[PDB]
Amino acid sequence: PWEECFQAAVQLALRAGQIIRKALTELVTETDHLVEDLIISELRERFPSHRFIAEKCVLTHSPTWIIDPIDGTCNFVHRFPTVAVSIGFAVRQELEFGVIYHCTEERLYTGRRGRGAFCNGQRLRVSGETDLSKALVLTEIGPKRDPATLKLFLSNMERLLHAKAHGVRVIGSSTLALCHLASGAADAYYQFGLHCWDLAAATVIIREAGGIVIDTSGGPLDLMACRVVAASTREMAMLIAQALQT
Amino acid sequence: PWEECFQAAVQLALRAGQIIRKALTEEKDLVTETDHLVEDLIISELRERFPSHRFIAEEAAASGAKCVLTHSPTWIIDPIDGTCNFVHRFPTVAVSIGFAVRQELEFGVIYHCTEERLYTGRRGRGAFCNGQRLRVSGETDLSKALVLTEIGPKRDPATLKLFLSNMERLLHAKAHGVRVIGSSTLALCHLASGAADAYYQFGLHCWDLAAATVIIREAGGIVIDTSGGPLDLMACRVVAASTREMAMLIAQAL
Repeated sequence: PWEECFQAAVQLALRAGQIIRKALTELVTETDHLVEDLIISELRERFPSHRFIAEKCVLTHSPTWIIDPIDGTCNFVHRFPTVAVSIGFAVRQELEFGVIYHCTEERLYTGRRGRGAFCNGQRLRVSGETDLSKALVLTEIGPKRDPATLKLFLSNMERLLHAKAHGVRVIGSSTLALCHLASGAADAYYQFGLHCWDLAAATVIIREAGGIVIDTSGGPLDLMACRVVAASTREMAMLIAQALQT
Repeated sequence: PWEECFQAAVQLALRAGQIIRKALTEEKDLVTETDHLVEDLIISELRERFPSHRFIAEEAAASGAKCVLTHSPTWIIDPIDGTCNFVHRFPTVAVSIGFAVRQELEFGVIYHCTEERLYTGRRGRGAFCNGQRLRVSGETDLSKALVLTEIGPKRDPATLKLFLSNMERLLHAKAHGVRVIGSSTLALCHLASGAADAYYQFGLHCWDLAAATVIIREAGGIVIDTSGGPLDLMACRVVAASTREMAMLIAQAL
């Protein structure tokens, strides 16, 4: 539930980052197995009693690892400079810490329960924006392409865009987009259809940076809902959830 | 019409890059003033070294006359592209300097301030990013294409309605992924290197387009009007892709 685990995640995220950073000098799903294996093996061997969630999202009370070997897979393929590795750790059914490493830009985001968030030694702090017409909002599209999810994506985009959002961004990485929020580079984030291993780690760092993470409904976060609404402030969060729908 | 100017462009792009890089490391506009500083910096030197060259920038050409490019050697400049990103410290902002002669886009220089990426293109001489020959993906299958776009500066019920539509259209076209980064010059430079397959936008100023156009061209890509037609610096819109087919499929997508 602490230190040796965190230290292990930081060194795993960095090693994983290197094999990824290299893979980016060309259907290569082999780099995905390469990372998830070098991680689950190490983590398992060093902590045999721990559980693992990675690519159902059921969180128990025992120490477990939520893991996203490679977030930003479509970016990875087209060599769009935005891919990350995510490692989150939970215990007693609550998020203890998260580690997200931006492979190309070499940025190590890390957060820990009650110890704050940090990107490469610097302390992260959310924007504090409350006004929606002054907000930069980020959002992605699930891996799905069915007319339904697409219908929802454009509608929320439309609704949110109606409420006078200052701007929207789609970068192909929910974990990396969440990190921008933690640091204040963005004011809010929203998505339907994102697996828990993408928001687990990120939530811990956003909470420690002063922001909030809740369900798209407005209620608390539900790691089984495959959804989320994170923002700089509660006023911001609730205003986003309001504008959303379905 | 050549070298001595390209050299000046690179120098300035870098100088401006520094200034906005240093600025980004502070925060409570600061943006409005920096934009002024940078432009003053770039324009006043260029006007001083080449007092007979023409200038097409945001401040200049504020007359309503869009992108009236004569045959004289003229500079198409965008001090800071991504001013909203700059305001929120979102790391995707650039400086773009383009050069036209004989009514033709000669060279372009786009600098990614934070990531220190210097993209350049010179007619008939290729495109580079930090000394690295660039080349477009040559993807022809819209089905497996990364498509980038931006919302114009405007936010009137009209531009928005168009925006959702076009996005819906491209999505119905079964386009792989879509990206929106807050910077058309930078998005375009991505298409120049292959990191993306296509781009499109309605309501974008031509100064954001000049330098990037030279760059995509010297990279094997194609830049055209959204209506399938040849590029038109006055129609404040464009479609760019890795292949002519991709481009055709994009504009076809109405």
